[PDB]
Amino acid sequence: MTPASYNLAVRRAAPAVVNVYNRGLNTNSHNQLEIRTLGSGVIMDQRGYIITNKHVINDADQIIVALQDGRVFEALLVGSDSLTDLAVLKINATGGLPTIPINARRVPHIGDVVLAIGNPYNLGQTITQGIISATGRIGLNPTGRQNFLQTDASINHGNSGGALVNSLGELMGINTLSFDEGIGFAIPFQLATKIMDKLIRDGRVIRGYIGIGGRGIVVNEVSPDGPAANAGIQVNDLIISVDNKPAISALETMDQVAEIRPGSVIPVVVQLTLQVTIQEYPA
Amino acid sequence: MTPASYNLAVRRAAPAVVNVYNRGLNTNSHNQLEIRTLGSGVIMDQRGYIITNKHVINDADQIIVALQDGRVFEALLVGSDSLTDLAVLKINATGGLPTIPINARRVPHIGDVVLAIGNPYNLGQTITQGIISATGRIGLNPTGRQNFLQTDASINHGNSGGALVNSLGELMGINTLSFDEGIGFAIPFQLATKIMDKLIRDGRVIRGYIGIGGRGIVVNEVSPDGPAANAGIQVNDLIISVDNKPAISALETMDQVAEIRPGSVIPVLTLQVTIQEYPAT
Amino acid sequence: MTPASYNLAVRRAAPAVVNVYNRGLNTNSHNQLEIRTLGSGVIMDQRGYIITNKHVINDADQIIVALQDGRVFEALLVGSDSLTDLAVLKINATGGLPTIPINARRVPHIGDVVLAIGNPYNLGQTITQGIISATGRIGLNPTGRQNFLQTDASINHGNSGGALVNSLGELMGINTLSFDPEGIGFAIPFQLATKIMDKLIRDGRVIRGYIGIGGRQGIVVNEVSPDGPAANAGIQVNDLIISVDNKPAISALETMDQVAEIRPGSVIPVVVMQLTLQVTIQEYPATNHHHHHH
Repeated sequence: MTPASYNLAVRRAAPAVVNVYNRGLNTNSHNQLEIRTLGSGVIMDQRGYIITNKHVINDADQIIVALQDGRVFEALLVGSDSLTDLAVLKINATGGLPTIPINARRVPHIGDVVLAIGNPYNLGQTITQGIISATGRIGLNPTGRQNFLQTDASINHGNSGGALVNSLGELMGINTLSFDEGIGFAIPFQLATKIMDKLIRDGRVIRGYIGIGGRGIVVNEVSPDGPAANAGIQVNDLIISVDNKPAISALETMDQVAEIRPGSVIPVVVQLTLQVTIQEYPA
Repeated sequence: MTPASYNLAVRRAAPAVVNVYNRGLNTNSHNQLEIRTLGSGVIMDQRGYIITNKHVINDADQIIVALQDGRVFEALLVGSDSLTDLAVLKINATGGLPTIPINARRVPHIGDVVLAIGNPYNLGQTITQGIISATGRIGLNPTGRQNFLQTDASINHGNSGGALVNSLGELMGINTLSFDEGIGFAIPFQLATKIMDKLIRDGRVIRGYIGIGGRGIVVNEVSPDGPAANAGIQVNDLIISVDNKPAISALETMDQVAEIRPGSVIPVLTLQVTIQEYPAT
Repeated sequence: MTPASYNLAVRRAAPAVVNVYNRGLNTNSHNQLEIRTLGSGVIMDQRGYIITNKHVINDADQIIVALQDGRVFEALLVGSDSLTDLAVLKINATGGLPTIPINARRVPHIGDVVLAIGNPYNLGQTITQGIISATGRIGLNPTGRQNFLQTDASINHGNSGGALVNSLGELMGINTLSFDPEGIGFAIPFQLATKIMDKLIRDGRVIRGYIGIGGRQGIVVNEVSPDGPAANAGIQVNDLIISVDNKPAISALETMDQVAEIRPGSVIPVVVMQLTLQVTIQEYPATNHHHHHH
C-alpha cells in the first residue's frame, strides 16, 4: 500500500520558502553587522519579490535571504504594512528562482488540510500540519486577528513569514505570529497578493477611510470627526448606497471604502444625497 | 486533483454548534444581566434540545444561545450533571433548527479522524483536527476523565461544550475541559445521549449505587455502611452473579448497578440487596 | 462513505507498544522496589528484544515490562546508548509476542503522516497524529537532536520510548524527549535505532570507530584533535583526504559515518594529496559531553 502523506505539497512548495535575516550595524559595540532577528519568507515570482512579516524586518540595516538550494542574496525592502504585519522584499535574481505555487481561482474552505512551512534557523526547514479553522476576510479594511485565516497547524517563530499551503502545494496564506492558544494566524493569500501589488506600485498600502460604524445599514457610531463628519451624516441614522451599490453589511461596506482612493468624493445616501471626500486611513 | 479536506464534516455539523452565554443580574451592581461566562453547545434534535457543559451554565440566572445562522434564543435549563460536566438546554424549535448529524450504530475507533467544533465569541467558530486517542466508556457509573474519550484535536475554552465529530460529520462526543497537555477530553456521544434523556425524564441523573469497590469480582471496601454493608456482603469476598446475570468484570457490573433505579431489591448464599441512589455530590 | 481513520495503523502497531517500569530498592525508607520512573518501549521482534529510552531505565534496580494484552514480564537490560538516548531490554516470552511492523525498504518522506504511540500509566495507551517534519540522519556518527527525525505529533513523557509509525503501522522511529523545540517532537529514525539495537545486543554498548578529524573530490581537514588516530600520524590541518579505507572520500559526514562503523583497532589506508597513510582506528572518545555544547 501507499503510506498516507503530504510529501507532494512539500516537494512542490518548500523550495520557495526562504530564511530571512534582519541584521544591524549598531547592535554590538564594534558596529559589526549582526543578526537581530530571523524569520521566513516566500518567493512570490521570478522578479525576486518575497513576502515576509513586517516584524521580521523592522529597523534592519541589512536583510539577507537564504534559499534551500544554498543561494544567498541581499534583499531590498520595498514596503511594509502594520495592519497585516506583511512586508515585501526584492532580491536581484540571477539564474532563475523557485516560486511558490499559487492558484488564484482556488477558494479556501474551512476544514482544508494545510501545511505550514517555516525555515527556523534553530532546526532547518520544518513543516507541520493542521486544517483551516476559519477562512478570514480578503478585503482591505483592517479588522483585527479574528478576520485573518486561522489554523491549528503549529505556527511559531521559525514559521513566521513562511507559507501555509494546501495538500496540492498551493499557497493558502502567509503565516504570522499571532495578533489582536493552540491556534495560529495567516494573511489569506488573496489579501497578501493585493497588499504586495499595492506595496510595489506605491511604497505603502493606501486605504480609503470614512469614519463610521454600525451593523439597510444603521450608523451606530460615526463621529470620528473624519470625513463622515465634515459632510451630511448624523451620529444615529441609516445609510443606504455606499456609493452606487447596496450597503448590506458594515464589514462588506468598509472594504469598498478601503479601496476608494483618497480625495475621492462619493454619494452617501442617508434620502438627502450628502457627498463626502474619503480620507487616508489614520497613521 | 482536489485539496485534501474535511469541509464535508464542517458543512454538515457546524451549523448545529452554538454559542452559549451565561448571564447574570448580580454581575457588577446595576443589577443588569452581564455576560459572565461563554461557551458552546450542540443542538441535538428538532424538539430544540441542546447539550453544553455544566460549568458554562453554573449560576447563570439567564442563558442565551446564538446559532451560526444569526438567530438568537433564550434557553431553558432542563438539568445538569456534575460527574460528566454536561447540561441540557431547550430553546424554541418553531422555525426549524439545524441539527447535529448522529448515527447510533456508528462504532468509534481509536485512530478515527475527528474535528473539534467550538463557537467562541472572541474569534468566532473555530474548527480543529485530530484523531481519537482512546474511545472511553459509555456507562453510567462515574469513574473519571480517564474513561472519557481522549483526542489530540485542540480542546479549549472556545470549544468546551462544543462538538467532536468524525469526517462524515457524525457526533462522536461533547468536548469538556475537565472534571471526572496535548490531549483533550470529550464525553462519548453514547453517554451524552443517555445523560440527556435521563435529564429530560427526571430533571437530574439518577444513578444506582451499591458501594462495593470490587478491585469473579473481588470486593474490597464497603465501609460507609453502604447498601452493601446493610446486606449479605463481607469486605473481601467475590461476586459470582448480580441481579441474576454473570459477574465477569468489575467496571461492567458497576455500570450495570448504576443502571437500576434506587430502592429496588435484587439478588447479589444470596441476601437480596437494595440499590440506593448514588451519593449526592 | 466510511469515516477517515488511522485505526488500521493502530491495530497493527499498538499491541507492540509497552509500559516500562523502572524501580529502585532504596526508593523509599523501607527498601522495596518502588516504581520510580515510567516509560514506553517497543517490542522489535519475537525473540523478545525491546527498545525504550535510556533515561527511562537509568539506575534501575529492576525493570518490568507490561504488555497491552495484560501479560507482565521482568526484563534484562542488555545495554544503552547516551548519544541516541536508546536502551534495549530483553524479556523471555514463550507464548508468542506482538511485534512492531517494520519495513527496512520503506523510505520515510517529509510530510508522511505518522502516529505517536505511547503507553503511559496515567491515561492508558495514547495515540496522536502528525506528519514527518524532517527525516533526520541514520549513521552512527554523533550529531545531536538537529539530525533526529522531527514531527509535530506531540512527544511527551507518556510517549517517550514509544513508537512513531506511518499510516500502514510501520515503524518510522522511536520517540525521544528532546535533545541537542516548541511544538516539535523528536524520534530516532528506525534505520538508526535498528543498527543501534543490533550493536547493543552484540557488545552490550555501542562501539564507534573514531579517526580524529573535523574536516568540512576530497575532504578538507579543519581540526586534528590531540593524540588521536589522525593526530598520531600523517595529518596536521590543511591536508586533502582522497579516500579512507580505500573508498571515495566524497562527503565529510558520509566518511565520518563510515569511520564510526569501523571496529576500533583496525588499521586502514588513508590516501591524502599520492601519499598513502596507515591509521589505526580507536574507540570513540568516551564522553557524555556531546549534547551540552560545553
